[PDB]
Amino acid sequence: RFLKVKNWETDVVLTDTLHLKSTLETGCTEHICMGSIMLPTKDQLFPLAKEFLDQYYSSIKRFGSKAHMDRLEEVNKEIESTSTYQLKDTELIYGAKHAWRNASRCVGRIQWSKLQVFDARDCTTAHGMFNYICNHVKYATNKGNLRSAITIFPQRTDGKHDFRVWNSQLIRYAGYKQPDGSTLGDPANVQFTEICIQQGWKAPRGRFDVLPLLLQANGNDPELFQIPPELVLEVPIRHPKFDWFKDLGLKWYGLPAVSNMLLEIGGLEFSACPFSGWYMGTEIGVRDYCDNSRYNILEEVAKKMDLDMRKTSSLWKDQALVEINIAVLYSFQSDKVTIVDHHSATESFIKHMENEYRCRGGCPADWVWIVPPMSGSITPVFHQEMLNYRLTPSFEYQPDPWNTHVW
Amino acid sequence: RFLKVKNWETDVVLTDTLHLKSTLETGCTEHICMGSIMLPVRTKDQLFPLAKEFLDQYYSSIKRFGSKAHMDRLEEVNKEIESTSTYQLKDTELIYGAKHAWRNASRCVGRIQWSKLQVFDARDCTTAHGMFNYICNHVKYATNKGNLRSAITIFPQRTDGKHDFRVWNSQLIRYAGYKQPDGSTLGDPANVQFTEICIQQGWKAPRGRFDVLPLLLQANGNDPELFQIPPELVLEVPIRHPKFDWFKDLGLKWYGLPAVSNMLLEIGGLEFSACPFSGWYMGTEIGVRDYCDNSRYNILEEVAKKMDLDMRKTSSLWKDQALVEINIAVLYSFQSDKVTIVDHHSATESFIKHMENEYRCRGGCPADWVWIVPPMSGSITPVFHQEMLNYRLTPSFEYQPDPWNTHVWKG
Ligand code: HEM
Ligand code: HEM
Ligand SMILES: CNCCN(C)c1cc(CCc2cc(C)cc(N)n2)cc(C(F)(F)F)c1
Ligand SMILES: CNCCN(C)c1cc(CCc2cc(C)cc(N)n2)cc(C(F)(F)F)c1
Ligand SMILES: C[C@H](O)[C@H](O)[C@H]1CNc2nc(N)[nH]c(=O)c2N1
Ligand SMILES: C[C@H](O)[C@H](O)[C@H]1CNc2nc(N)[nH]c(=O)c2N1
Ligand SMILES: [Zn+2]
Repeated sequence: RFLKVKNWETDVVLTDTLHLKSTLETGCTEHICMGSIMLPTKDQLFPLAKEFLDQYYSSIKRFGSKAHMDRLEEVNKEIESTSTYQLKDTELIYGAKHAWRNASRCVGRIQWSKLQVFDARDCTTAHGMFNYICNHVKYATNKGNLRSAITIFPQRTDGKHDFRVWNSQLIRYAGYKQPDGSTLGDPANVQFTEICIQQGWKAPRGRFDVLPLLLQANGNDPELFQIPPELVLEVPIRHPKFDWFKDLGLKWYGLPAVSNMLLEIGGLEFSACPFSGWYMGTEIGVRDYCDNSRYNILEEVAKKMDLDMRKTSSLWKDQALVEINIAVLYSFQSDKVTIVDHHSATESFIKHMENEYRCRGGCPADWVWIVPPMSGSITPVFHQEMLNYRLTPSFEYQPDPWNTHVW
Repeated sequence: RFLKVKNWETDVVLTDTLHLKSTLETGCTEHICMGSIMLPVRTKDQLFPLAKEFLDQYYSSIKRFGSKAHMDRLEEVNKEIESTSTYQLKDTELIYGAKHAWRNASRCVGRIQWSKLQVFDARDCTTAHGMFNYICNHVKYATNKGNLRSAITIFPQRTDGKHDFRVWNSQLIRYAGYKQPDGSTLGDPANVQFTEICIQQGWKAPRGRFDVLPLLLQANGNDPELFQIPPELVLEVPIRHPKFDWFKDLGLKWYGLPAVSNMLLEIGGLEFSACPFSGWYMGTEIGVRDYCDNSRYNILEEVAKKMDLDMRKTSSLWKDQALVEINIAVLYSFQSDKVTIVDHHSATESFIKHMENEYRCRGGCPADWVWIVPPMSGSITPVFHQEMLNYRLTPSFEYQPDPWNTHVWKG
């Protein structure tokens, strides 16, 4: 019940004691591993609050203090009376940083303690939400010197007054279905893009149109807003060798900002909690650009390189894949926008893992997600055994709002 | 209970019922996933149900379930167990068993070929010399002058655990590794420990970068003995690159026949501790792992220099760039010499089809994503996008500890 993890490249062995604090379930059993599956009350509430306050008060070296006991007491009385409770600013911030710290699929967690937390719990309207989000975007972007941030909207009450950001990311490109039968723009956002139009957006039907925000406040119907274009930092994609690369017409945005997840702290649920950091190059160049059900540009790039696309064994796809990822990195660096390559990032994560094992007794990690989608085994994380388990506070997936929303 | 897997590229959803027949444990719990962990004397008591399950499967496959032939076989095995404490498999059961272990191997991307396996019954073997002869024949047969054929050779099953047949090599053909006094390694760093044993056992090492290791063979629980595979039986491929003429000058070659020889084959509760098996390589095994792992030949740097890449910042992706050209070279060299090999695109695409077919005809296909996804270019292969379910079925191939750690030396 004390578990070891081995790195098969360095022979370093770490002992995991942290998993014994695990609460939630994995989806795996003694008889079946689901490691590759993408998505596997006042009475309920109090022990959750308690579990959280215990780790909060432990973290500040005041476990079993009067102040600790006083807070447990106060929170308990508030639950019994109000059916919920409110987090102190200090607890809110601790919770957000620790939700990030606990995200087993995140390779960038060495940065976890340096998260700018924006308390947006006083927000009451979609306009308010828009304002808070423009401020987030501007702060995180910081003229290209990106800073990690989260903005936290009011917590769920009865599930009928939910705050939700309908976009999956604050900043994404639209996708439309052409009469051609093909797809224009980002195919992953076809359904969302339609909903924008079904709600009144006038799409300029381009290939790289920054989607508008669809914001839902206090359970009400969601509203449309356009992010000030001057706040959306974008990078034209060129190659340091291939002069022709720029004619491909590619560009991407600098700010990865996940906005559809659910933040859980002390049993309290934050359904609207957009957060952002900075890209690892492969996210854009391997997944966004080369995935078959995304921008899927491998073939066109291959042709421009005049590769032998006759047989798979010429590895023409692999060759182009590398150059495309060279270009992304080169373009962001040239425009001074923060980005990290997959080698630096995974090397960072190995140190973080080391630090966590040493200072916390473990680091929950999902190998399937941590190993980059290119060049896997030449990155050190590939040779690193990882233990995956669920800790709270946490970021959780939640259903898309349209399949839920009672208009 | 039914289970759903989704391919996130095609939205093809499949339904697993086969996991219901799963016996062994995974290492995972409701509270922990051990999916990325590499590695997470039987009595009559446990033996007959295992025998019975196997014979029930076999007779179902041949459409003779509940036949007099089926029932008589069960009773025969029952008697043989309770009288002799074990039992012998018919030739037909051994063949079926071996094919199904391969079929059940959740880490093997090459399973589309599982029904075409040449099974060599070496259960009449008694000595290490006999083992060598069988293994020579396996190599000659499987190699087939470059037109590779899958094969497995099966030596006598375990009895009391004190008379085990074992092949001490991890693979039948592998290069020596020698640790030097300065700390550097000559040849394959993965094989240093085994090379040392061989040398200690009396092997005269040539001490080059690509020395084929001798076989170290243990029969009937006796001390192991050394044998040199006839070099004419060892097919090798000099590695060159289709565009880079300096590549040949790196001095690289590799052997054509991948033959795992340290695993344990379990069939109907019987344990076959010596069961070398062989197929043909997927290109990345050599070009990505064998050549480019930091803990193996580790040639990325030398290749990158000769290519004149910007090696100062990793963000030049010089490592990535060199890796591709190396893997291009391996594929080119093998094809040019007409030695069977498959690229990772071709292999993973075939596996997806195999998998889908397995869900339809069998109710599932246990698969270890972590191992199935190739070590370069992950998401441009279709397996990356495929949800998989991992579970353990018998017959199976199992890990066993290295013999030198358990062997009782006779002297
Ligand atoms: C600052 C630099 C950061 C880097 C380099 C980074 C990198 C990554 C990458 C590559 C993934 C895999 C996601 C995918 O492939 O779609 C991921 C997942 C994730 N990250 Fe991070 N991230 C960063 C910041 C953050 C921050 C600031 C938070 C929260 C405050 C966060 C929380 C998460 C969560 C919850 C996931 C899982 C998302 C999912 O399951 O879809 N990350 N990260
Ligand atoms: C015919 C072409 C074949 C191909 C292309 C192939 C491919 C592979 C690859 C790439 C691996 C991962 C190896 C590694 O990364 O260390 C693997 C694993 C495995 N294969 Fe196959 N294989 C083939 C044939 C076979 C045969 C004939 C058998 C048995 C009869 C077999 C049984 C297994 C087993 C048990 C593993 C797991 C090994 C381990 O866990 O270390 N394969 N296969
Ligand atoms: C269910 N929400 C997650 C799914 N989404 C919308 C998502 C999200 C990302 C970004 C993940 C991420 C998040 C952050 C904060 C930083 C960073 N570098 N990367 C990339 C991508 C992808 F794969 F690049 F397309 C998709
Ligand atoms: C502990 N079990 C054996 C581990 N060994 C010695 C082994 C073996 C292989 C060969 C795997 C394989 C086996 C077969 C039958 C076909 C094929 N294409 N590849 C590759 C590799 C590796 F890792 F790719 F180099 C290692
Ligand atoms: C089916 C499989 O789980 C799916 O393709 C996963 C694999 N690993 C991943 N890893 C990351 N970082 N991001 C992803 O979207 C995925 N997708
Ligand atoms: C720790 C991790 O499980 C280990 O590096 C695994 C990853 N996946 C693999 N996949 C294959 N095919 N072969 C391997 O040796 C490994 N090694
Ligand atoms: Zn698992």
